[PDB]
Amino acid sequence: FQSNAMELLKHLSQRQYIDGEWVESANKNTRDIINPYNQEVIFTVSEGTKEDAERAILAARRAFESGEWSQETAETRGKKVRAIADKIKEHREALARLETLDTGKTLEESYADMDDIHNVFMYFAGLADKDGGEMIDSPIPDTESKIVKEPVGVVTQITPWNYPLLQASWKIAPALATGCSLVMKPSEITPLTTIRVFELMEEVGFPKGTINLILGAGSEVGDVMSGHKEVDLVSFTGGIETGKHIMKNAANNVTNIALELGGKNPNIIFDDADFELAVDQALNGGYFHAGQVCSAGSRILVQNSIKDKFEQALIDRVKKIKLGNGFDADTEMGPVISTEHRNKIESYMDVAKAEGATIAVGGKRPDRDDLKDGLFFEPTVITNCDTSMRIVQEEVFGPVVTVEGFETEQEAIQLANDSIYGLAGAVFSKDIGKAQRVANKLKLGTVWINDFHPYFAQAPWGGYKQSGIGRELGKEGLEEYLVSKHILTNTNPQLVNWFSK
Amino acid sequence: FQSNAMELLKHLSQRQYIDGEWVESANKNTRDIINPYNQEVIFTVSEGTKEDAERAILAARRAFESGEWSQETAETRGKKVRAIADKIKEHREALARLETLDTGKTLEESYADMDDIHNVFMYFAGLADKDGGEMIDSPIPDTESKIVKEPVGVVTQITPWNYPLLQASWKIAPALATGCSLVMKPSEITPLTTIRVFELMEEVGFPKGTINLILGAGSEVGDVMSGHKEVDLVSFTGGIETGKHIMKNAANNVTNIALELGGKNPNIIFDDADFELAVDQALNGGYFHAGQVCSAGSRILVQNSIKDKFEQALIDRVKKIKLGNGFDADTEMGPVISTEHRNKIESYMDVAKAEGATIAVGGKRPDRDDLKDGLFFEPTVITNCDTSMRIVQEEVFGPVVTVEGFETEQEAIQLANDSIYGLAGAVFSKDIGKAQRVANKLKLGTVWINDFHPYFAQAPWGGYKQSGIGRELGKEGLEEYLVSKHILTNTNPQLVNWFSK
Amino acid sequence: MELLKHLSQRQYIDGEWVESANKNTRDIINPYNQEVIFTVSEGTKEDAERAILAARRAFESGEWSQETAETRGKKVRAIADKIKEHREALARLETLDTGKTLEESYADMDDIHNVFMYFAGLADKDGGEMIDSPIPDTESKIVKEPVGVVTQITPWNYPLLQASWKIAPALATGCSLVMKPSEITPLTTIRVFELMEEVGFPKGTINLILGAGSEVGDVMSGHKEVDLVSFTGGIETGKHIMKNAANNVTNIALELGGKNPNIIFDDADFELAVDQALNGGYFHAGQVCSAGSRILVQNSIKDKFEQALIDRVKKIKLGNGFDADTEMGPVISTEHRNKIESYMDVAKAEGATIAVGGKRPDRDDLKDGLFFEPTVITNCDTSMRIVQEEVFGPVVTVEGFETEQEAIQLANDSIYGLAGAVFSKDIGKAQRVANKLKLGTVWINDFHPYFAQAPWGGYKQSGIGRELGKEGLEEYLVSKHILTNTNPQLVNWFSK
Amino acid sequence: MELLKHLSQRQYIDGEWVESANKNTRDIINPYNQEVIFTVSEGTKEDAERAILAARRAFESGEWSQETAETRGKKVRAIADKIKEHREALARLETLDTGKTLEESYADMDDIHNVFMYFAGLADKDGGEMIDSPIPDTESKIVKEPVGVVTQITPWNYPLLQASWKIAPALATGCSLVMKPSEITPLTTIRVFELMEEVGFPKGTINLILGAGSEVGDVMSGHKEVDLVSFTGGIETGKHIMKNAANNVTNIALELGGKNPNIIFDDADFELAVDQALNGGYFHAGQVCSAGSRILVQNSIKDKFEQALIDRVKKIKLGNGFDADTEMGPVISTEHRNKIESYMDVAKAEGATIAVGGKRPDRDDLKDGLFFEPTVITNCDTSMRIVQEEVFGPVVTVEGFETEQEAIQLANDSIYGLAGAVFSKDIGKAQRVANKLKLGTVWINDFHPYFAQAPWGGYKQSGIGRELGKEGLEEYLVSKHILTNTNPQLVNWFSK
Ligand code: NA
Ligand code: NA
Ligand code: NA
Ligand code: NA
Ligand code: NA
Ligand code: NA
Ligand code: NA
Ligand code: NA
Repeated sequence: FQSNAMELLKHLSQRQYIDGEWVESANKNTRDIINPYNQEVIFTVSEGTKEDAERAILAARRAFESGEWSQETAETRGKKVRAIADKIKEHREALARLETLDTGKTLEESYADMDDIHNVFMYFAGLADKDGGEMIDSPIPDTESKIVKEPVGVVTQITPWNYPLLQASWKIAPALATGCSLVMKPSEITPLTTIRVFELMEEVGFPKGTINLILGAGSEVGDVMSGHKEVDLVSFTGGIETGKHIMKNAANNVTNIALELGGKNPNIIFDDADFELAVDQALNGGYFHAGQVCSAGSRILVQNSIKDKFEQALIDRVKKIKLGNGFDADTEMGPVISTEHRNKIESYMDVAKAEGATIAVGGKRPDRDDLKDGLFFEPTVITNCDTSMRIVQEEVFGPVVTVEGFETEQEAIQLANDSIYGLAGAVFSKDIGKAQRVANKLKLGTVWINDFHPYFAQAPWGGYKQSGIGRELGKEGLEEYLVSKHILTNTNPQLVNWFSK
Repeated sequence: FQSNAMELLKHLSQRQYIDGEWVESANKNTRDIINPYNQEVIFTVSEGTKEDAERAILAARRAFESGEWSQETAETRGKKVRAIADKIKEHREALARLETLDTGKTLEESYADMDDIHNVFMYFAGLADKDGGEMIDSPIPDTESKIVKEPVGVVTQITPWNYPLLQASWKIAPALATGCSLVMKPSEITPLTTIRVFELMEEVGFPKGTINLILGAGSEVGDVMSGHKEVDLVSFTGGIETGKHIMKNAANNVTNIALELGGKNPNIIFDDADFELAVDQALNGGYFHAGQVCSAGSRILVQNSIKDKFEQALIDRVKKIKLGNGFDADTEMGPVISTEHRNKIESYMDVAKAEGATIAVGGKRPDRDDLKDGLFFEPTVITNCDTSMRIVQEEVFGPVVTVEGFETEQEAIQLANDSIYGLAGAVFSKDIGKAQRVANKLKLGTVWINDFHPYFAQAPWGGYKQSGIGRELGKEGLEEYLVSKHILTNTNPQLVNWFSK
Repeated sequence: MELLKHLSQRQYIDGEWVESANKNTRDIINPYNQEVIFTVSEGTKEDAERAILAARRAFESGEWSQETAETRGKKVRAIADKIKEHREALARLETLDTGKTLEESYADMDDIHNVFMYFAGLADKDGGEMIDSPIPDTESKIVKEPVGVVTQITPWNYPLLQASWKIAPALATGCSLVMKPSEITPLTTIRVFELMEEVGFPKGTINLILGAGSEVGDVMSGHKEVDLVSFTGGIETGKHIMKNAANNVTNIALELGGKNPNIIFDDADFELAVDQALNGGYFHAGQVCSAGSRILVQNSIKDKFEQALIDRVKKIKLGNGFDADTEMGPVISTEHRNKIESYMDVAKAEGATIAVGGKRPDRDDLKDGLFFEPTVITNCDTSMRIVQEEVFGPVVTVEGFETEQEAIQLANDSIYGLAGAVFSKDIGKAQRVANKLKLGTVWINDFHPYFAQAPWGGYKQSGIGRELGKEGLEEYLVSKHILTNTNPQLVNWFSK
Repeated sequence: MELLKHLSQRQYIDGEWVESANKNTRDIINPYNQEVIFTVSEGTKEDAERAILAARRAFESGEWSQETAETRGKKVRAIADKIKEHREALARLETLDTGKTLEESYADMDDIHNVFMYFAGLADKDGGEMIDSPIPDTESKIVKEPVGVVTQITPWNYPLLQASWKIAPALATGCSLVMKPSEITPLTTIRVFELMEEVGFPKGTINLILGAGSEVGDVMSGHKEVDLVSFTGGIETGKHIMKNAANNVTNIALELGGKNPNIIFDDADFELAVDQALNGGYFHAGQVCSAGSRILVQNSIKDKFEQALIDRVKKIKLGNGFDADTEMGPVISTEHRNKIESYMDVAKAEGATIAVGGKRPDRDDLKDGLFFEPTVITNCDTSMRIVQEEVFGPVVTVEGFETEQEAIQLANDSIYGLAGAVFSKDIGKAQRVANKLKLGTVWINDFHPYFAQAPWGGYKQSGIGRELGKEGLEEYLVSKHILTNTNPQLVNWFSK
């Protein structure tokens, strides 16, 4: 099943890309990369050092100052970003396969990511030359005032394992479109598609040092990427505790930060929702990508009048979800990403039971022989819980949902907002007026009305509260990579003569 | 001279303003406030505790959630902000006097601040109802996509002693215009105008808890203001080390931060500049507000061909600068702000000499009997220095300039950018083309061509590098107080049927 | 009424109150009783020519055009405060001149205050753009400048309101203007010009021409020094104005009213729909731009709806706008009332039914005024002239529809495209309908609202351009692309 | 030239290549030698009527108008790539039809590629706005919709370039269009329509009408189903078009050329100014929209400047646009050349001096073509018809000025307002001048540049509206304010 993807690795680079060259780690260290479907070592790549990271940041600064890219016309930068987009489409099949091999998600999930990635690059390619800044009506006579937008500078970018190429395209596109130099480091356990995308960008051609790729989770590599004085912006997508640590580091040089740290996304279902649609979308929110996608709906809030019927209907569908190899077209859910992540998920099951919650279905590794070698976990539904519980307040980022009941509209909103997170959520009801009222009160970066999962390049994505700082995608996403400069010219300068002559 | 201002204090409140009430500190502690012209204790105000700060933040959260202000129409919020602006103008004389009394700057400097403050409020009042968000052309058929702008939420705001009411208006105006609730804490040594502005805002009328005022530098008050979980944005203007500490704290709850930490602002003078203008503006950049204003030009870069002549002409003017009471119309420069700040300035003079720099004039406290009781420091020019020196790389924020020579345009730019700062700077030359080239290469939030000092509400202000994060003033400043929410409605929802039925 | 003893009677040209160049005057009438209440100057085309040339001179001097946007904003705001300050008197004068109820005039005054305040705050918010030039070593900018000299012609229904929509952005942007209100309703406009002089503007920046003199209209639309002609009024006059503006390739902005549909589905809040159908049809005797004369109601509830509407129409209280009990005043003039009567003759000839009203009220206290009964025409169809043509009177037609699709097809079957409503508790549907209607403004479960924050204007024959909002400000600006080559090199295309 | 054996000869209406309804045709000429090179259909007003009704039907079906903006963008991009792909052939065909040098045609092709690519990227970037409503419990939005059906008339100087300026935004926004190129220069337009069919659009979304048939122009400007008429060409035709559009209150966008000043101060880079004065006057034989026929030079260097310019003008190499040595081709047609000759007769009658040129070249190889010598007219003034009127030919006038102020006053003394330049090493001054010029585009130390990223169009009689940039996109959109009352309450104004 996976052997065609295994073939691709025969030609994939194993090294870092620093300052126009594929290089090993300064100490020759390496890391084994695994396929989560069978836990087999499938590739070995360089494990970079903090000096490698250092050298990349300084190369990115040197290229920035040269102006080769930063002072290129916006139109031409747009054409190059478009050329990356065209590469993604041209190598769509291989890229989708490489992503399924590395992360375990189904091939159709990977193809959908490859479509999004193409559109992300294409969107930024188009936006690149559309806004150079503003002319201001100066309140001072005989002055000309303008705001010019410049690339922010050297940017470090840390991407997560869920999921590599898609989140990388969110950061890379705007950075290249605006003229920044970047240093990217993907998750130590999933570097395959990122290494491939760097090979393709190298084919498109960028001046030396504009793009650099650091691999691994080496000692203090993160520190250097978040704390180096030549960095102007650190953009991190991943876990909350690392995110916080990254921000503390960025403070040492008063460096701009952008964070996206996941969330406990609510899926609110009223008793006047289209029922079968809500059940369908509750499965999709809970179990696409094994519940590991950023948009996952792990917190179901359902109105008390239909709660029992919704629970039975959901549980009945969950038992039919097909687990298996992501390359097998019959598979509906692949495995979770690592031993460590599967272990955290298991332990949250113990906490659930101990707290009084009911594991209504799932909650364990599956039996079947073809899944035994893999990092599989059964899709899980947890009932009879409430907001005071750890399993409701803490995000597990696995194929697991909790179900809480609510009596009124006001209670739904209150419960949905009762979390430290604020990334995304949905409201299901045929009463659109009501759904709009709810949407307006939810503290969430994105709200879906009668849908679940949609994100796209045209609109910004990001969190309120502990889910993040800043936005990716849209004009706002482009803005994270820009800095504003006010240039004021006194066209008729006269002596002030404040001080005695 | 100062007795009319002393009269105003007879009716000024001495307390904090928390949740619609003027209150003492929870432990009844107080702090003596000084006039830097004579070091006399002129007022005693409450010294708040961390619990006071806590209570204000929670009151601000409660008011935010009630919607009284946050859900008010933008137009009406604009009218109230306009009403504050009108108060400032109506009480312009008293406010200017109170500011000269507290900070020591000349009365004309204070009147100019009062004009700026009126225009800041008036600008935000006008901008308040001009942008509600965007409609997006959704890439998904039968979806409606919109971005709605909401107030960011609870905001804490820490203002500096240089200078109180002006920097406070930069933060307050956009916060009220967008519908946020705020908690402000001015510098412990200059709370007078801030207390007055709160009395005036109370007259305009805001729902209980929308605005709160905390006084002092109490134990952990800053920590609570920067680290409390109910805060959505911390905005701090002040010293670099406190700024960094504030950001590290804000990270504990992944809270948005906005910082403005001063700079080492360059004033580049070419040999084809209008000479007398450049000398005049070099004095203004170096010595307005005793060199303590955010826009101060402490780093003069002058072309080698006119360096000796520029130095003599500058030194000759510096000896004529009139020091004195800020209420005496003859005064051209008042005192520095505190014993501590004057001490730091003295010690930088020792470091200058030890490093080999020449104190060409000034560098000490003045003799005169009418200045003896005050915190006066002579306007100072430091020659024969270079970029490698601490006195050139570190900002003193006093009435002191350094003079370095440069041979070429390329050297001017290089030297000007050779600092950890990036707030503001100027270029003087009759060759406008050249001045534009230089302006485009300087890493600075604001660049003046043939001028020095101008900031205004219509344009954003803030720093590159260690001078800050974010912007104040302009549409950008308003944006710091807003959060974006993507609402996506599927107008024709259909079952996805990904999972087996 | 005492107000009139202090009000000027002259034109305002180049900083001076002046009579007509031939001393001609015109009598102004109170439609409530047809009494002459004031006499004002009736300008000549030479007066109009003189104001245009003055506006142009002031514009060129730069005193207003080169003033800082912030300061222009502060003066527009001072005008707004003067409106609020003189709110009562202004309301009374509008009611005297136009006949609408005192309450209608108060609401106008509140709107006018907000219109001026909106543009005052917008004045200094956009100077243009910096462009990222595709040519290396070039700087590219777009500067927004005031469009220049602007002529403004306002209608009689909301004289002061429509005036503020034009005056506010013109002043905010730095243009010089020449305004001419409806010849039958100049009072509040004269008064607002007094208020403006109190604020103080450079000579020629604002000018007021009065009347309907011979070729005054033509000079305002066809003079070569005009950069923009802004007209709100009748479609025939509008077309003529645009043809004239064409002689100098002059920018035009037109608002020509419309045949505005009121769509009522059977799942609408029934009582609400009846209430809003009345409001749509009869606020200001149906002479307001946002009036909903074309009612479309779903067949399932058509009979119930017609009966309820008609029963309510019979209770509408006609009377003096100054009396607290009046719910609808008289129509504006003899000619307009005659037009409304002609339109009733067309309805009859086409075979429609006058379910109620259709004539002048009989009552004694109403005898002397220009009153017309609120009227409902039933049993008509889209092919009839009374459905296709707008009368701008206290009259509504009622047609039925079977489906959503049929309601859209009928509502879009007219030459107009200004505004309309959809009433339905199914918000999903109301939105589908609103996205398909060719109207500048669509209301979902409401009727009439307009405000400074959002643009207003028509698709199709209801206009060209927009007023209010940022788009409204933009009619008064022009873009200039200044491109600077920072490293100019010889091209050497032609042999040396 | 071989290219022509494969090129269509018909119109393109409602997804089909069709002849004229009366089978009439017209002969197309190569201005280099006046040979008939192709024969195409000559449409009737009925054909035009049919395309409009087809564009309207397709627009209403929603196949293109309701397609996602992102997908519309991708198809506009595929058109752009087809331009680059067929760059050589297209350049050769433009040169064949218009006579300009192969190098001029290549630059056009590069520009056209960038125009399409710009709008392709702009398509999905702005859907409208959310408004913060001043009314509580209301949601207010402004949705931007395609304007509808658009008629587009392009000129003969840059047929394909001017076509791309109109086609690109129309397609990007979702409009349906009907285009009619200049009757004497249809070749590249026909070819671009073939390219578009290869990309594939819904039937009726694009339509091509050919010729100058009787009342074809009038139907394109006056038909009631048109929402926007976009015309680039002569000022008289433009005015007539606007008067016609007025009959249905139709939006107009006009670009009518101009009398573009080239201002040369005595502190300009002298050699640069001479070089750019030549370029401004004689690129495309001075028939391009951005041509600088009116030279204003400071008196201090006027004599030196005139002599240098004239000496260079004598060396300009006229010839076949396909030969690498040619620097200027022939003028477009017999009529236009005759107009240029008439204008030389006016210069003489007014007493001006033909310093050089002013007639047809005498040489053998040029005998058969529509050649006109590059010409310089000296000793003229602003009061003369030759200074005030534009000929769009290879001719420039030279006038002197004493001061900055006098240069501004002279440059603005014309009925036009399209583009101009200022040359001076004193950038401060050049900027003062540029801010005072009433021109849509001002170049500082350059001449000619225009690009997709910035708007282009005229003040005064040079146009209404703008093309290129965001403002260009906006002519093809219309705003709709949808206001939703989320808590509707009865008003109860009328007694229950
Ligand atoms: Na892996
Ligand atoms: Na946050
Ligand atoms: Na003090
Ligand atoms: Na920074
Ligand atoms: Na009516
Ligand atoms: Na129209
Ligand atoms: Na010409
Ligand atoms: Na015009």
